[PDB]
Amino acid sequence: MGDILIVNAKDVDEMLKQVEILRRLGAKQIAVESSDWRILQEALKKGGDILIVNGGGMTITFRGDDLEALLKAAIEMIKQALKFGATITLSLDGNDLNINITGVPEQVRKELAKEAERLAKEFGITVTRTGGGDVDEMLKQVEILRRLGAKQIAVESDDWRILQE
Amino acid sequence: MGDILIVNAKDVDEMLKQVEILRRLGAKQIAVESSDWRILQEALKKGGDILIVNGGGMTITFRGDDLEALLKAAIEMIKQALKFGATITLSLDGNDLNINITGVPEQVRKELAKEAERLAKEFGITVTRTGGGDVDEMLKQVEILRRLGAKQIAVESDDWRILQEAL
Ligand SMILES: [Ca+2]
Repeated sequence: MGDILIVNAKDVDEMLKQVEILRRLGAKQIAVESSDWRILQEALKKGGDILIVNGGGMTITFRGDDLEALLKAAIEMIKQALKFGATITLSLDGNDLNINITGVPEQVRKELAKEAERLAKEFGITVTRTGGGDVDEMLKQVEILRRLGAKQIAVESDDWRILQE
Repeated sequence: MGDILIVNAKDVDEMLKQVEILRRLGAKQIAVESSDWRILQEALKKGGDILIVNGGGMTITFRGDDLEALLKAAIEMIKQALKFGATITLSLDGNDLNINITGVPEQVRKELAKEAERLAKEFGITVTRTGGGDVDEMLKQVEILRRLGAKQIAVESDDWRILQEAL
């Protein structure tokens, strides 16, 4: 119970179902959090009171057809990231193994980014990471939500010291 | 740049630093999110406008002295959790290896919990559930936040089909 109920969903249909359950129970302030801009745009059109943007950390994505190679490189990334005190968030989306690193300064996210490149070609997979270009993309997608008529938008980050830059 | 800025921190000092940076940049609505109740209580005393409770999924914690045994138990938990489509969040805090599992229904959180118990025996470490599946404890900690003077509280979950009992 609380003043604001936040639905965290990576599936757009499951997001709608939980918003309907909370709205039918009388919840006045339902928020929807997702790293998927389409889920946030769908929550705006279907009943979301607040839209929460996930703009924290750095996401490393290993891609490959051999699952015993994506995990092999992900485990070494986890072991080294935990040794720096980072928080690691993993999900497997098709052939994409997404790894989000939070809780470490920008100097350590680059160390892990350079190790991810070394782990990619060492196991024959591909690596991609997020950068400053995603910040510009974030402000643009936020303005697309404002122009679609979003009244309350929240932006979440683990490090507002670098994000202000 | 949005109406609400949310500080997600697991370190109390880093939380205070980022709230101070945003307040001096003119942010009118600063929120603080943490799975640590003390960080939420410290953000309330700092002047946080919104406290976000993490009430989603299930948190299992491996404890032990051999780090390459907390890891290997965590690695096997990741392998099976990914086979269910789950999102896995890990952090290493002292001798505690915290594993949070979201995006899966109640029957899968139970099965992974029983596998964590089976993996703790195979590697000689201890596993406990340090979060999730205890709505009364969550509600009581929320009521401690109101009585300390929290005027805006947010509760976050990936599974309101089960958490609707809190309402
Ligand atoms: Ca959140």
